[PDB]
Amino acid sequence: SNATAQQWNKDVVGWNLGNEFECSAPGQDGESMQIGNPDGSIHAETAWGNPVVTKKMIQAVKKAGFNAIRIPIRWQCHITNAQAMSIDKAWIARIKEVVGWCLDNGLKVIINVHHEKWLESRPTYQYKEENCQKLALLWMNIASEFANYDSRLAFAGTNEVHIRDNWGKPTAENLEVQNAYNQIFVDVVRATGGNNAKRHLILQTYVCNPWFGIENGDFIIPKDAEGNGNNYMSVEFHYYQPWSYAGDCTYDYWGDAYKDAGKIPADNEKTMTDFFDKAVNTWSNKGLGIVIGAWGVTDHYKSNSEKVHENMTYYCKFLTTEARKRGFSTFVWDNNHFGNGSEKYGIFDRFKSMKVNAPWILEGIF
Ligand SMILES: OC[C@H]1O[C@@H](O[C@H]2[C@H](O)[C@@H](O)[C@H](O[C@H]3[C@H](O)[C@@H](O)[C@H](O)O[C@@H]3CO)O[C@@H]2CO)[C@H](O)[C@@H](O)[C@@H]1O
Ligand SMILES: OC[C@H]1O[C@@H](O[C@H]2[C@H](O)[C@@H](O)[C@H](O[C@H]3[C@H](O)[C@@H](O)[C@H](O)O[C@@H]3CO)O[C@@H]2CO)[C@H](O)[C@@H](O)[C@@H]1O
Repeated sequence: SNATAQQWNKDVVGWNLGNEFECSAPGQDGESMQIGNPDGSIHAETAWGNPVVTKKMIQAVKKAGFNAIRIPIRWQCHITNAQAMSIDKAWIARIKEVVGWCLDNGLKVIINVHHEKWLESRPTYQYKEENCQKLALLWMNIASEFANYDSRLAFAGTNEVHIRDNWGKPTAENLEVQNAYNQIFVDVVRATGGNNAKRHLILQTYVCNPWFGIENGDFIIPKDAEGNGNNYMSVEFHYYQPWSYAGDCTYDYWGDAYKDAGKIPADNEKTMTDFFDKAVNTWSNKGLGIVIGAWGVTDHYKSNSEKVHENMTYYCKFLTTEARKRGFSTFVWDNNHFGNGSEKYGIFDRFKSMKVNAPWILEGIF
């Protein structure tokens, strides 16, 4: 009925329904900050080249072993009225259909506000008043539409807030605005009462980089509703680390265990568990949940695919299990892209009956 953040997160190893409901409107620039409802936008789940989601696809993520699905959702091209941030009824009905598929199959769900560029790209004093008013109206409508779902459904308020093409440390200005987003989100969802009084709410660090929130109280823990304390909130970050493995393909190998295979980044097993410990001390020990809302290693190999895919299996095992035994939930990124380079995070092929074209990832977890 009312699970706490830490209860909800416990043993949750999940999966992202990536590049589906967070696509920009058909034929629109993904960086665009425009709010409206272009014709055809109801079909935007195919705009980036992935299929219409079906029940069978959800069921295959279950059967693989996962127990939660995070659903990224863009809202800005589904707004019937930009002043009030009203949401296209058919878009809501479509989201509920997919959420219902997950819940009917014993999956926990995260729904969020993802690639919402009028919010993510303008964390500045100039746009604060407008972004805050619009975030409130948007979440007022989302929270009210999903008020009657039980606690298996959590809300994450935003995704990666940052100035465009800028992945560095926020300014004081950027931090002030983005922390204000998290507070507004909490206030608005709690003010709809009902099952939202104690629904698991997920808050983000700046650009979902843990290092931009873990120091100096950079990340501000919001004031929740009276008596809730911190027990019904989590801190979310994304953990594509070290970015040299996993991200930009500088190294093909990771860990002291695989030093004999090739060259490895300085960040090893210890730098990871050190960090996880530091997130326990900063946040968990205060009663907050910890959600790793995105992680993964992009499929990339110079020479010896076997040896690289084995090290990837060990990376996936080490990350999931070390997170799990500290009470974190994990959600692996999947964009349904396969190959050898950047942004090759596909696990299942969504065009071929959900066939597992990356068994080495699924060997790492599970
Ligand atoms: O190929 C189809 C479209 O791809 C777009 O890039 C997306 C990537 O495919 C997707 O893997 C990436 O996922 C992000 C995720 O959204 C973010 O929250 C997380 O923290 O990191 C992941 C890895 O970067 O999202 C991007 C969208 O920004 C192209 O931008 C698009 O042109 C193309 O049609
Ligand atoms: O939308 C794709 C864009 O991706 C950019 O790469 C950034 C990643 O999206 C982001 O996840 C990563 O965050 C790293 C951080 O850089 C690193 O210091 C730390 O160790 O881990 C963080 C999370 O794992 O940052 C990179 C950029 O530094 C591309 O740079 C961009 O071209 C592309 O459009």
